Amino acid sequence: QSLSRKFTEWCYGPVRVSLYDLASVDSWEENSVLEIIAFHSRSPHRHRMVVLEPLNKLLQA
Amino acid sequence: LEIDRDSGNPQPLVNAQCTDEYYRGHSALHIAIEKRSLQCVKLLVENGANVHAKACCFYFGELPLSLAACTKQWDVVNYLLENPHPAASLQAQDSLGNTVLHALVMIADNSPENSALVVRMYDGLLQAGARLCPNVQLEGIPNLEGLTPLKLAAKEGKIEIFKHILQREFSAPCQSLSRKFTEWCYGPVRVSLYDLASVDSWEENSVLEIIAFHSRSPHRHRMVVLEPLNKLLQAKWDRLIPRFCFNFLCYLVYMLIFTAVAYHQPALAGNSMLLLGHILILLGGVYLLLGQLWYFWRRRLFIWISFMDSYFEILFLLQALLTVLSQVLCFLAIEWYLPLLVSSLVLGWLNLLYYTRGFQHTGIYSVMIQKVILRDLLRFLLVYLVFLFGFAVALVSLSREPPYRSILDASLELFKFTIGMGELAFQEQLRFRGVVLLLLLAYVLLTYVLLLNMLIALMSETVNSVATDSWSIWKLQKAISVLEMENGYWWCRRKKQRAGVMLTVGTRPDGSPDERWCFRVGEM
Amino acid sequence: GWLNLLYYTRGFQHTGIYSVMIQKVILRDLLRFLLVYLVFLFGFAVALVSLSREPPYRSILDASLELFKFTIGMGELAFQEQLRFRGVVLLLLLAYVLLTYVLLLNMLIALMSETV
Repeated sequence: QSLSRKFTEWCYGPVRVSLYDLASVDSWEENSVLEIIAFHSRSPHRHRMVVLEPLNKLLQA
Repeated sequence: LEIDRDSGNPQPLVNAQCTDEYYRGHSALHIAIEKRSLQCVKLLVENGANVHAKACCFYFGELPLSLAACTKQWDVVNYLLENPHPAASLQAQDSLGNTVLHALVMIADNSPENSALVVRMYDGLLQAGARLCPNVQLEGIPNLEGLTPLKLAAKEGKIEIFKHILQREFSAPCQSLSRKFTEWCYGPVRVSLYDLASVDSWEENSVLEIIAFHSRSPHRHRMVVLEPLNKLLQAKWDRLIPRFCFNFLCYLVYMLIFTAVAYHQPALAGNSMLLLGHILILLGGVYLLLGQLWYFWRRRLFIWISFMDSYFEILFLLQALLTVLSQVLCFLAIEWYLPLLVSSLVLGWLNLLYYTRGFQHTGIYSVMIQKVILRDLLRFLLVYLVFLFGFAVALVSLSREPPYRSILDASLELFKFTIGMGELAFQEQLRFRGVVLLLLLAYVLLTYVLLLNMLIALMSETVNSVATDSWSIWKLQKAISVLEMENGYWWCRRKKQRAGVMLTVGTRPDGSPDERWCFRVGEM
Repeated sequence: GWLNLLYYTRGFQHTGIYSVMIQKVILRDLLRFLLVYLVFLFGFAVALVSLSREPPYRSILDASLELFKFTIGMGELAFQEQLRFRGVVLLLLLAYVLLTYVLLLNMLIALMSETV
């Protein structure tokens, strides 16, 4: 099931210093998850979704 | 392991140092602990692996013992205690100087789950070393900046464990030699004695003296709310008032004088008392400016993020300097003096309301308000200003061919719409009248929606309310004052204030330690 | 006497409740407020009078009025180079305006929170 990879890994930490797989989220290649949610997405409330961690880390960066 | 052992190598593979910036010099031993493997760790030790190291991370663990603590495993710490045979002396400190305890406190978080376990292990390690050392000072070892682990708690803005470390219960077997900072006697319900040691408020820099100034803080407003503090505080206050209200009164008098000196000042009793007036002003002025000056000195020019609490200090200073400057240019007979003077006046009074700090309890809300409200109002005022400026140049430009002309003037005619003395009159005079009036109408609408926005905004801010957090905000607001009036005037009205504050002598000769010196609480 | 009358609301209507609870907290807070307002306005009064001390904007009471009318919004704020320190005078009363504003705001929210 780690071939599916679950979009996660971990190493070199007492508490979970983790690696994330930015694949369809890669923000350049074609239209990213970000690029979707940003514009194309219709939404009752999109304001929530960018609050997700693997995003806002990237974003702030 | 037996293989590397058999190699008889100069440095076994445990002497390996992990690379910098992530875990610097971190042992495979440290890695083992990180992996939470008891057995193989016990073996590494049995392999002759060593304690003293540098691991860097964000869990500093320079004493692997401390690493274990961070991982929250007793078995392993007791294993250090036993294994191989020796222990890791807690008395040992790291490059930061931070002892294991200090470390615990460092990592001590808000999260009351994690916080709780940390407490458990903290007291546990306390009694451990106290049962094993058994006699030496486990606490009181200066950190990098010299700090008791408690002091360290303060500066680091630690909270829950501060509560714990403050109010403790140890007692048996010898754990009452640690004393847990508590006792009890002569009550149906717990009439208790407290040990004010590093909290003593005079000796060196007390826990109070730390939290007051030196402490950086997300929120310090909480910490003074702790019982063994605020009892002391309130006491000190009761103790301290008459001097306070006196000082107040003096100030007030001074203002009266200042005022009269201004008002009865002509376009230039009698000339005698006139010169008296000016001189008296000069005396007050020099006094204050001195006072507040060495106040800053005493702060070593400490970077004031305390602005929120400290603005009054500044206002005094600024006032003072303006006053004396005024009289300077009085004697020198400079053109502009009375403007500076009266500025110092108006400001002076406005400064007064400082002494509300003590008298009334709605002062609390006045301040909490003062904080958030001033922040939000600044943010607001900038934008207001800017676009009004835009409209200013607009109107002036269209007017540029009676006179509605002067930019400043135009901006006034436009400002008076926000205090509602404004105009809005239409006249075909201008010949683009249509657009001009249309424009300022846009202005009106716009500044309105703006004020509305602000009003609601800050309204929401206090809608979400921590309530008695404000109460506490007031409490410490008062505390700073008390700690300041703690010592005299190095404006040298009275330069030396005594260290005359102190605590009751302790009644406790438990075991080999024969005494303490402490404080009294009650009931509950 | 008339102002006394509304006592007999005590009985008739049930929103009298909120009128009173209000009456309690609101009066307390408003007093606390009114003192401070008063005091610093007084400060500004002597300021303006002093700078005016060389038509007549002179009488202290009068000056304080011309300054009070800014809180019910009939106030002035007019600039004139007449005074010759005009710059600072107007600058000053402007400070006044700003200040009394932030004050009322403070109060408004304060008691608002109280009933929140």
